[PDB]
Amino acid sequence: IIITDSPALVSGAAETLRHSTLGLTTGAILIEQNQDFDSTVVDGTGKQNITRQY
Amino acid sequence: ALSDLQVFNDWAYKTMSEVLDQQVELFNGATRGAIILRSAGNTGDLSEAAFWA
Amino acid sequence: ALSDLQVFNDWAYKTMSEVLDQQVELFNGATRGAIILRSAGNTGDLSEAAFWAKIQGLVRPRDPYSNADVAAKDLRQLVDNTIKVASGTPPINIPPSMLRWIQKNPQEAGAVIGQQLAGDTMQDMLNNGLAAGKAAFTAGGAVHDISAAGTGLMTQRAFNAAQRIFGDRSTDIQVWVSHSSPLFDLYDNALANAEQLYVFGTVNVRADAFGRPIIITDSPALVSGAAETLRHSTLGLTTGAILIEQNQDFDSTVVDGTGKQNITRQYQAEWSYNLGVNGYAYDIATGGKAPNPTALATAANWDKISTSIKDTGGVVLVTK
Repeated sequence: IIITDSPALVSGAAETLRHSTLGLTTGAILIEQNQDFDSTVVDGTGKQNITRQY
Repeated sequence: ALSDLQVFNDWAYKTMSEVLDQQVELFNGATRGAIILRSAGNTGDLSEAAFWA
Repeated sequence: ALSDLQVFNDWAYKTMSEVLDQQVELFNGATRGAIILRSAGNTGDLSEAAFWAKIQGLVRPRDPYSNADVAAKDLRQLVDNTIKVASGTPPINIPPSMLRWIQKNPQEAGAVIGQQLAGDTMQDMLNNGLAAGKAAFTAGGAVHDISAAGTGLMTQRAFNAAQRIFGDRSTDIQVWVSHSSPLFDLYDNALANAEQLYVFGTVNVRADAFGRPIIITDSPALVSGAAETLRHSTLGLTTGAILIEQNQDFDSTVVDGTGKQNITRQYQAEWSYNLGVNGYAYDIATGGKAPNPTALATAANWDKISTSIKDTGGVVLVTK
């Protein structure tokens, strides 16, 4: 019984609180990471302080 | 008199940070292959595969 | 030459640009250690320092032929702080186009900005330190106003009256930071009359009758008002009277932009200096003037913890 605190497995609250346990076969869920990461850091000018964002 | 003194208190900044709160090791062997985690990059929004009915 | 030949007036681009127009060389030796420019890293809005307090009556007359009970005494510790003043540079349009047009590199523009800032940065530090100086000295009560007295113009006598506050610390006084205007009025008076008759006129090229050199500067921190309300301020700083701990937190950015005829490039710089210890033991009241000062927060809200006014270093002289 794999255990994880996943929000996808809880809904409702108090009397409406329900829990979903899913039993999987081999290869039931496939996540193919597209290895396509795009990261950038942009700075800014014209403010009391330099503005850097991620 | 300690009261007549100026008490300073150790100040510091931990170099680490909280990263998560949920066990997310649920891939491949972790799920006996139930949830597969591959690094397969594919083109377009859909990767369809037709099979005989 | 002549019309037949062609004259080509030669030309050049000067590497050195105009830096400043105000005397800002008032640091360390230039001011006899009155104002100290130090480089250190300070964390937080300010930096506190706790020094043990002086014990009053620490030495007592002793009688070997007697043994009477002597009152006990306790130790105390005073704490002075050092506020952090932040200064920045507005966006500077530095498009590469203009540089390339006259065959120059944008780097050259960056170097010019840096060489102008070098002087403008020390100017702000000095002006703010001078403003904090008057504020701390007004708060401490070491003020002498001759403006109401007679013409209110500065005289050699004013120096003695101002230094009188520090009885034995009068000699410890290093220089007399003042404005150019009151200095001219001082000499004008002596040059007009009573030179080597009432006052020691032009005792030195620019010093007081006690030898302390007078370092004049066109600092706004030393002029307040106009016409009849115009008043001048002269600081009799002692050694270590002012301390400028320039924090090594200088930052800068080069943000270029598109969407225009030519690449729009800008330059913004930011830095901070722990300006504090405005006197042996003067503590700025950050709680009453916010954590980050804006050169106006001081408002003479500095606190004095020194047991004696002589301990604290620096006196303010106010003249018309």
